[PDB]
Amino acid sequence: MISHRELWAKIANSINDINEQYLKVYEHAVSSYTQMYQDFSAVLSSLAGWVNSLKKALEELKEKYKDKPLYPANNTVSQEQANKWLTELGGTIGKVSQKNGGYVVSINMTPIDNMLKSLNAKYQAWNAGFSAEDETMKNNLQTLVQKYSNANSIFDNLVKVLSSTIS
Amino acid sequence: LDGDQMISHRELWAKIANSINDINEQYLKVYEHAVSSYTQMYQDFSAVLSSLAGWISPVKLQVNSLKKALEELKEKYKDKPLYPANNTVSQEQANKWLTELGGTIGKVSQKNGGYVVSINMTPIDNMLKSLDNLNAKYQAWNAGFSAEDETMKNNLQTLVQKYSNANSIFDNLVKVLSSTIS
Repeated sequence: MISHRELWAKIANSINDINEQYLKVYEHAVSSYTQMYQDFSAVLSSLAGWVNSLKKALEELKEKYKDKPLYPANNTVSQEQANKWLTELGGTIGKVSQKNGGYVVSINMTPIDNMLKSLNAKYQAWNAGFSAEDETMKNNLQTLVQKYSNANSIFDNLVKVLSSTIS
Repeated sequence: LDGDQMISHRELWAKIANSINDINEQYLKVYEHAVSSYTQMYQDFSAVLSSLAGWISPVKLQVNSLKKALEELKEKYKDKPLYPANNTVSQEQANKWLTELGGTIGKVSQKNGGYVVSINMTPIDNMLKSLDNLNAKYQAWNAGFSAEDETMKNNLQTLVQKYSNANSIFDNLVKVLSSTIS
C-alpha cells in the first residue's frame, strides 16, 4: 500500500512545480512583451503629432526591453532549455541568445530592427510596411495571451480534478 | 480520519481511472458532441453561403430560395441540442452547461417536461427577419448579414477552444495514470 498522505503531498508538490516552471513562466513572457508593446504603443501615439525623433525613440525602446527577457527574469538558464520554450512561446515571439555564458530567451526584435532599417509611393509604402510590422506585435501579444489564459484554465481544472480525486 | 488511511498502487489506479472515465463521460463526451453539432450546423450554413453567391445579380436577389433555405436549417436543428445528446436534464444543470458553452451559443429549452441546451438560432432568426422586411440598401443588409455570420464563426472557434482545453485536461490525466505504471 501507499499512504494516503504522501499522496496529498504528492499533488501539492506538482501544483507548486507546474506553477513555477509553467504558469509563472508564461506570465513573465506576457508581462514583458505586453510591457514592450505598451511602450511602443507610445511611439505610435507620439509619431501621430509628428524620421529622427521617431527613429530615436525606436532605438531607445529597442534598448530598454533589449535586456528584458521573457525567460528568465532574475535568474539565468540552459541552451536546450531556451529552445523548448522558444518553440512553446511560438518561435516568432522570442529569439534565444547567449548571456554572460548562459542562455536565455530574448524577445524577438525582428519588427523594430526592420522598421529602423527603413528609417506617396514612398510613404503609402512605408506606412504599409511599418504598420504591417505593428500588427505582427499586436498579434504575437494576443496569441501569447490566449495561450497563457489556456494554461491557467487547464491548470485550474486539473488541480480540481486532482484534489477531487480524493475523497 | 485518525488520521491518514492508506490505499495501494492498484487501488491508486482505480481512483485515477474513475476520474478519467468521469471526466471523459461527464466532460469531453459533452464537448465533443456540442462541437460536432454546431460545426455541422455551421457547415450547413456555409453550404448556403456559397449558393447565395448565385442569387445576386444586376443588384437583385432571389430572397425566396434564400429564406426558404434558412428556415430549412432551423427545422433541421430545432431538435438537435448541444446538450444533452440524449434525454433531458434539470433546468439547473441545463443552465450550468449553457455557461460552460459560452452562453451565446445555445439556449436552454424545456423538452418533454425536462430540460436541454438547444443550439441558439437567434442569428438565423435575425436573418429571416431582415430577409422578409423587404448599392445603399444592399450594403446595409449584407452588412448586418455578414455580421451574424461572424457571430457564428466566433461562437465555434471559441467553442473549439474550450474543447481543445478539455482534451489537454484529459491528456494530462492520462499521463498521470500512465506515469504511475510505471
